[PDB]
Amino acid sequence: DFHWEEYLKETGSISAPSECFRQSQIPPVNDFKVGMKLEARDPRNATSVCIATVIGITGARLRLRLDGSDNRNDFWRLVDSPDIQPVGTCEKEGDLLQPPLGYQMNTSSWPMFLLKTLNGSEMASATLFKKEPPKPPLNNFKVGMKLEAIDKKNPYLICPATIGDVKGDEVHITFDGWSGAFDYWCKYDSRDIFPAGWCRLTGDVLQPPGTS
Repeated sequence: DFHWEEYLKETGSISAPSECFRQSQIPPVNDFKVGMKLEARDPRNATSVCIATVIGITGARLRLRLDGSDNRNDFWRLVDSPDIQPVGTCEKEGDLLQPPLGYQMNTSSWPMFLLKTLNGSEMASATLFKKEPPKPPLNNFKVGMKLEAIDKKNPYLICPATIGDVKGDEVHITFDGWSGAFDYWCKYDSRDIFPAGWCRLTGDVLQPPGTS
């Protein structure tokens, strides 16, 4: 099994301090249940908020699917992500819920599909949406530091990664044991990167380093 304390000694490296990340020192608890409804910004259309159903639970993350669309574009969001909110938030903020990109019906049917889908469903209580963590004021990451990062090619996977480079407010995430094809640059305050030990603390799944 994988253990950071041992891996760090094996690779002769150190893990990035938790203060470097925009993640809560004490991870948020996940009280959501599969089947619950909520609002989520369309991963394929940021300007649109759609109705989403919880398909799965993993650690402090939710596997979501936009109601009215197929099951081939599911995405993962932390319970304290600003991209998810309780039903009713969109309108309360003066916006209008949008059909998902990939909606299987005619746009005009959206109004009734909405009531239908939300009818007799369990709306995730606001109590389930945890407080957003504070943003570290500066990028404190240093090249070589290790962490846990989401493989954006396979979002369900969180893997051992290293800060390959630092440029201003950006960091170059590289995946231990895998080809550069999975690497990516992101803002230091990205919600897709976590301090070593995050998966263990949240009950999520941390992939072992690549065997290639």
